Amino acid sequence: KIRLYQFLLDLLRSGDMKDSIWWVDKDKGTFQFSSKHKEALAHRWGIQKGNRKKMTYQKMARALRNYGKTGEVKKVKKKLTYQFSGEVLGR
DNA sequence: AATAAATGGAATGGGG
DNA sequence: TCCCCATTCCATTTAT
Repeated sequence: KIRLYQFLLDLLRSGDMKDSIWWVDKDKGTFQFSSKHKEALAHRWGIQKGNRKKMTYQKMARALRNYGKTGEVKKVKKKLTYQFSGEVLGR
């Protein structure tokens, strides 16, 4: 099964949900979600995973928070903005 | 207040 | 057994 950070990186690479997520500074790996259109992206994550309940942005962001310590994704001090690690970006 | 976002502990569920 | 990689639930705090 695909990991959440890889799902998000793949979306950014494909441009399939450009109104829900975008690079802010792609060289640094910073990206941001749409305030108004993030829920459609969260729904897609839950469906891809086959989860029991409907996925929400809040639950997706709760999973993103768990990457902070291991480092794959960190929260940036702007709203709805995160940053991939260099290791994630290279792979 | 209404609306949104953030913080994050804890219980529960996946697939080895 | 017990870690992986989340998902789900819930209470609380901050937004300037």
